[PDB]
Amino acid sequence: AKKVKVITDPEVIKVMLEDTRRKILKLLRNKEMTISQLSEILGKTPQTIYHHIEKLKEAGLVEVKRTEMKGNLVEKYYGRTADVFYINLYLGDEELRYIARSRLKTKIDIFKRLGYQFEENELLNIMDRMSQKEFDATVRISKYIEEKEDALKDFSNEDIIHAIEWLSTAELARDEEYLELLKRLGSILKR
Amino acid sequence: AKKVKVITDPEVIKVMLEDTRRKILKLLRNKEMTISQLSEILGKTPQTIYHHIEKLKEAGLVEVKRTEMKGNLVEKYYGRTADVFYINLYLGDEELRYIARSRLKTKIDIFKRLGYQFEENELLNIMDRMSQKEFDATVRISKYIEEKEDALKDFSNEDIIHAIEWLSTAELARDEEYLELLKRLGSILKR
Repeated sequence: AKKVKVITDPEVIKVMLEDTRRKILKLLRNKEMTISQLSEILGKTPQTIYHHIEKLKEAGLVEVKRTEMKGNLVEKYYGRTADVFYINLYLGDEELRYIARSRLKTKIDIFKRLGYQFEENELLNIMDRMSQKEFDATVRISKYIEEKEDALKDFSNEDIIHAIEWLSTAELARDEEYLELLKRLGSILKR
Repeated sequence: AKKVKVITDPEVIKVMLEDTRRKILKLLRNKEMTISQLSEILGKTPQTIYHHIEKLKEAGLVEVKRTEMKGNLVEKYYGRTADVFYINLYLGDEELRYIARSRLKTKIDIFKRLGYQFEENELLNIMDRMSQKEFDATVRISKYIEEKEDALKDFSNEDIIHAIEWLSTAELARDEEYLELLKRLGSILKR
């Protein structure tokens, strides 16, 4: 809706994950901005930002909120189409699966690079299985939220987000498999 | 250091938690900015932002990175003193404890307000006990990070943050009490 949105379209998700588009989206939570504004904040040139915004626009993640004539240039003000986005990273898309596998592996680089000794295979498998469940659960409780927005009219987004965490964590605390995955992780990620 | 910092000074922490100061800090991760810039983004007037910056400055959370003469006004550019801050919310300070109790209670409002039926006491106690451990653990693995920054020279902060999550989660997966708290939460936060 407006406070919360769960994206399951793989294509759009793939668009959202772009490092910079994520940043644009993050910043847009403050207020609707122009390409010029984003650009001065993000450290990216207007041309580059103009394109990112186009992808975001088509992914339906942002829309023109109004168009202002700022001097000799008419700029469009962009806003997010929902205060918060939740993505289904494990909704059967192969490429999304590898993207997730990649992100998780990066982390695994960090581990070993921090003096963490382990068998990267059992480990990645656990990261993934745990993360798959964390995403499905967060997708689960936020779905319910999308339909209970009127009821939240009196709360900020930072708190809604944190609320979804708990609920999500409670959802997880009820999966025997999850607790097993959790423990293995305990055993695995030495130090 | 520069990539990561664990704050345990209660006073400064209390300063960081101010809704707007958090936002200023969040935004400063992008680039060092002036009071004028923050103000145009945050939707707060320059006078109000000038003061927040003062608290942040004295809390050592931000410093003047350089001073630029922008026309008829000489502005200071502010930067965070560390890419990421980690706070010890449960470091024995009474007021910090209640602050935490408050935040958690807000969430509990959300729950019941979302059709979640339960005994707010056993619940808050669990939120707190779980959260106390989550903070101590994140404080624990990030401490080690503060001392391993050279090794991370090749990683972004979003990934470091996510790395600390796992490690932190693994730390948690090894506390029998935590797993018990986790389960209770599962039982408690119905739906």
